[PDB]
Amino acid sequence: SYDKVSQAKSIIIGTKQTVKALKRGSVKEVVVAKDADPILTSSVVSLAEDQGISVSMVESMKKLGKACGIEVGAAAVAIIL
RNA sequence: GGCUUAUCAAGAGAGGUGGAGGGACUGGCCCGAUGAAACCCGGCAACCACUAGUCUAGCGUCAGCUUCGGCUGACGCUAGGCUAGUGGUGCCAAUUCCUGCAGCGGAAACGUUGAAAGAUGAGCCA
Ligand SMILES: C[S@@+](CC[C@H](N)C(=O)[O-])C[C@H]1O[C@@H](n2cnc3c(N)ncnc32)[C@H](O)[C@@H]1O
Ligand SMILES: [Mg+2]
Ligand SMILES: [Mg+2]
Ligand SMILES: [Mg+2]
Ligand SMILES: [Mg+2]
Ligand SMILES: [Mg+2]
Ligand SMILES: [Mg+2]
Ligand SMILES: [Mg+2]
Ligand SMILES: [Mg+2]
Ligand SMILES: [Mg+2]
Ligand SMILES: [Mg+2]
Ligand SMILES: [Mg+2]
Ligand SMILES: [Mg+2]
Ligand SMILES: [Mg+2]
Repeated sequence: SYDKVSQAKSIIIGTKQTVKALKRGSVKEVVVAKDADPILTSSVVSLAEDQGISVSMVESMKKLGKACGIEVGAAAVAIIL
């Protein structure tokens, strides 16, 4: 649901900075795009699942970025709340 | 900050940190969360100073040679070029990424001349 993202108050964009947000429990939910390189995605589904944080999935990384205000596409987005 | 001048069609880490924009302006078109700027490391390059080493020439002192005018050698100095380090910069996607004023070749794509406007160094002025 790109809506949940386009509606979220605060959020982090991109894999690196998200994994970093997961590493401090500030994250409420995590959205990751299927079409993105798996080596990059599974990186977050693991840290996410292992922590017991909900993980949602969206078809495109180019639409995900659009939902964040970025103009280039994001592999994953953390929702800080 | 400005003026003068030189250069700008090559080269340079799938890097660390970092977090949202960058490519001067211009109209584009590129680059960016698969990570922009900045900082650091690393590299390219050789513009300024210095340090050597190297080559060249004139010159000198000694030394051989002399087909006797003159060559050759070491060494020293002066001068210059090259390379290698220091220190100072600069630079590390797309020709100065393309257009910006005026032309050139070509059938077009494309290539290209000079400016304009920038960028960097050096020397002055602030
Ligand atoms: C295009 S500009 C800038 C070049 C840039 N610094 C480079 O290394 O690619 C060319 C001028 O930069 C100056 N410059 C300063 N540092 C330089 C360097 N390391 N290598 C070449 N040029 C340099 C020179 O005066 C030269 O004429
Ligand atoms: Mg100023
Ligand atoms: Mg000016
Ligand atoms: Mg030219
Ligand atoms: Mg980088
Ligand atoms: Mg911040
Ligand atoms: Mg990074
Ligand atoms: Mg050499
Ligand atoms: Mg680099
Ligand atoms: Mg024209
Ligand atoms: Mg013509
Ligand atoms: Mg056309
Ligand atoms: Mg043209
Ligand atoms: Mg000019």
